[PDB]
Amino acid sequence: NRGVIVTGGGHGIGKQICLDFLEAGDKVCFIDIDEKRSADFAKERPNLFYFHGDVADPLTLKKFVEYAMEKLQRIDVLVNNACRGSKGILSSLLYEEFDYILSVGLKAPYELSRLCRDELIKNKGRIINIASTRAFQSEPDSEAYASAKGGIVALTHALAMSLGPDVLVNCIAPGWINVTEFTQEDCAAIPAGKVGTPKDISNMVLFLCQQDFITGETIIVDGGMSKRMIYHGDWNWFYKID
Amino acid sequence: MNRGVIVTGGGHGIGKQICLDFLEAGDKVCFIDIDEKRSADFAKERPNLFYFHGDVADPLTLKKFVEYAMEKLQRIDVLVNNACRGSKGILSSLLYEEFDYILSVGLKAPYELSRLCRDELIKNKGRIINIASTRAFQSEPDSEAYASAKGGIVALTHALAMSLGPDVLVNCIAPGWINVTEFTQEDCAAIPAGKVGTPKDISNMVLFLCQQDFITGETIIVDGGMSKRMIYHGDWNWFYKID
Amino acid sequence: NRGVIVTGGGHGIGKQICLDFLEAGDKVCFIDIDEKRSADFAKERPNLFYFHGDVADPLTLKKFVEYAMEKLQRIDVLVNNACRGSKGILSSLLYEEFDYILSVGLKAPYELSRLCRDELIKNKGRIINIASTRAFQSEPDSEAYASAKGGIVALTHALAMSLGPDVLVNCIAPGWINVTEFTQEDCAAIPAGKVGTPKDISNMVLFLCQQDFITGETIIVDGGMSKRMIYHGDWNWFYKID
Amino acid sequence: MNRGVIVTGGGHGIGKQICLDFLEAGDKVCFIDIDEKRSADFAKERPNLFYFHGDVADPLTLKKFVEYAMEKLQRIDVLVNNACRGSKGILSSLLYEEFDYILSVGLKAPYELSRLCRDELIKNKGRIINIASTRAFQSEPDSEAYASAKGGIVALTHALAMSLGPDVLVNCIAPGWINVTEFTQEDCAAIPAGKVGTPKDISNMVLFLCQQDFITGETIIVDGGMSKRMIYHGDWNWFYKID
Ligand code: NA
Ligand code: NA
Ligand code: NA
Ligand code: NA
Repeated sequence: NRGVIVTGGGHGIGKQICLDFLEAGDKVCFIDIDEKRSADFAKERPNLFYFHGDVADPLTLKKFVEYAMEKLQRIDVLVNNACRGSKGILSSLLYEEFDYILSVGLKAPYELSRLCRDELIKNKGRIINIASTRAFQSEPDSEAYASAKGGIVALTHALAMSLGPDVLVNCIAPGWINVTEFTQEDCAAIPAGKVGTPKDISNMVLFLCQQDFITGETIIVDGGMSKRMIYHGDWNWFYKID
Repeated sequence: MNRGVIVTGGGHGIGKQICLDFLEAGDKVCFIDIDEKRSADFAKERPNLFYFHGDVADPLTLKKFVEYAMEKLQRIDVLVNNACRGSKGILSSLLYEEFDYILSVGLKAPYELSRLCRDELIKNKGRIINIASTRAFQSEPDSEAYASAKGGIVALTHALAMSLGPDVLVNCIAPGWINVTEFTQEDCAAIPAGKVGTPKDISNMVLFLCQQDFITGETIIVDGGMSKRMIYHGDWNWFYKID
Repeated sequence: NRGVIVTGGGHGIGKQICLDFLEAGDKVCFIDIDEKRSADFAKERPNLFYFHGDVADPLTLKKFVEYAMEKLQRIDVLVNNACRGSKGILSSLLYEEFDYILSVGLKAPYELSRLCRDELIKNKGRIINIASTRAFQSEPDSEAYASAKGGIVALTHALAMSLGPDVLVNCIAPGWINVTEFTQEDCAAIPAGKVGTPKDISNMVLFLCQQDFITGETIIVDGGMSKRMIYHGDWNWFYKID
Repeated sequence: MNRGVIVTGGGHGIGKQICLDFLEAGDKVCFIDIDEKRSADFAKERPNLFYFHGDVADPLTLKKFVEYAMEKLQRIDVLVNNACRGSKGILSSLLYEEFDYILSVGLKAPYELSRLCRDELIKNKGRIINIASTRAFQSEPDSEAYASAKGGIVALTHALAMSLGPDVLVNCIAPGWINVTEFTQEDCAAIPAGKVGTPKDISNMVLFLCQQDFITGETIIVDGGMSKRMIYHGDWNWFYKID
């Protein structure tokens, strides 16, 4: 019986989150940059509404929220999900492209939260932000993605402290989620022994929305990878110089 | 049967609710607890709930408990390490032996029960859930013993996860203020979520984690947002008073 | 003997960092938005050069780096410091103003690092980012500041992983630093029993620049405040409903 | 005299270098260490350096050590808790008593020495520095005992800081790979900072922290960036090999 808005809803983790809310009995409105896949996803699913647009554009965010209000009539849950990867300093990623990554991954979650503020407060709703374990550890050439994801982890506790007790706000930080065959080493290198699936994330989204004593938190869902201490030559790991 | 579940501190509070939740889920549960009367009462006329009276501080008792559990459950799928005992610390000049006792119940017992159950949990592709506290990460004065045990169990969690993966997944929940026994308007309002926690908040998370297969090594804070609230005297409704 | 560039150098923490590097024997070029105070700071200090401009503007960042290269002839250390506070969601801080806070506090550190990349690599230099304990805990209405500071903490490890081993990159997260009389309660509430000073931060900046086995790290310098567990009615703390 | 400094594990490695650094700073240093020969040699013909032979695992020994230190130093200004002993864990089925012994040296000793020195440190407005490990925060397999002790000492750090502030400030350093005894090209390149750590990297941080007055309760990672490197098999030069 909830109205749920989801960003990045036409594929991967976002798609599975939309499906899981539909299955829970909710109505879902999602925004996504790819019209074809998104229209198809929504087709012949009467409680699933698609809005085509780029979350990088603030005016689009306002029109998206207006559209969702027209279709859902109420907003109980906002899920901020933005998958776009990027390069960084080793690629000399230009200022404008770094900024764009921030627009999609950090400005949009703020602005959608701001647009939906009163409605979520009134409905005693929930905000769920999807980050990444890249907020906390880095591979080389990841500056833009790292910056957006670190920012959304902090934004999560900021929003939680602003909007509590009426709105609870939490973050999930996925590791490697298959959104598209893997080698034996690919799977065995992860402590949990498998690659993640969008359902591992969506199960956590739905669970967190039903809790009432968790707010401000970021939960890591990465099969234990970030907790594995790795030194060259020890416990099956090796570094190669090119 | 479904799962065989062992729980420490099962006769009261959080441990009691975790036991009940696993029973409702269809499992068989064996718990250890230091208080015979309350625990025997809890298990009475509940055929899938078995009580073992003992102190987890004693390693011989831990071995006897696991043996008892295997007799009653015939399999062990989930181990829940829960130890509530609070203590004092350096301002109270808490003695060495008393500090050690808190470590025995809060840190040694979870390790030893994991070790005793190792092969069984691996065989059954089971789960270990450790209950810590937000006191692992921030402190009030005179909390050294509790802090040390809880910080230890948070680290033990990722150690066990790295040792026992992929067959056993191991995670930790760090509760804040959970009501285990009337609160003022300020009591509830001071917590960002605006309520005091309940044992169901924790047990719900235990049962959920046991069903996940891509979370291991993690500690999840369940404290109504309290640890995330920045607090400075005189700002945003908080004030410090000098005695 | 180092060339050091510092942002926000005309006041507060930035000012003290500039002074400490001058005292260490270095040449320092700083950017700052307030011409009068900054020109005065640089006056009759021949190894201290001031560049007036807004770090929010990428073209200004390029001209600043060009100016510093002309005056210093080499860049060994980059210190990213941006003090500007802001409101947040409870004030309904507009998208553009949230973005501006990100420009100064997150885009600028990236872009200056990018502009200085080759020079810092060549000189085996150091980047020091100044964040805040607000990256990790929040008061209400802090979304913009939280987002920028969380982003810079993550940017720190991203840059460290990209630029190691040649450039080491670390972050300091100050708590309450006096940059402008306090009550007995003000001071006693902080576990260390005092309010911080810009020298507490600058001492850490200079120390970190001399280390060679610390990279990617954020060090909290807040007198222990973030580590104090606080519940209403316990250990001398009290919450008041208005 | 200047400061009176007590250091555990002072006869070798990191502890040895910390002792030397305090001596060079003009202080008097008393250390305890389990190896009599190497420690007596270290103290020989260094009048401001005093050695006490003993096992920090023994609480009676800890009390005797502090008494000895007060006799030789006449004041205690700085306590440095350092304990290097590695151990095995659950995959080795490390027994209860051996797990406990690691806790005794790594977690109980720092608490008890802080307690024994409490009034003296408060009077002198002193410092406690705890040496942990990045193994408090991430794990390799079979590390349960070391992880538990190091996680415990990181939490103990903020507990002591909250108890003893504002008079005593208390901080922790978490070293990564420190050479305490020839490395391959891959050994050094795998670390983001491109070198193996040295005991001076740690001692420099100890002496620096003792001089700060607005840092307390904190753990600083000194590991060349290793814990911050995200590593996935097959990407960015790292590979996992199945036995
Ligand atoms: Na539809
Ligand atoms: Na029964
Ligand atoms: Na000048
Ligand atoms: Na001597």
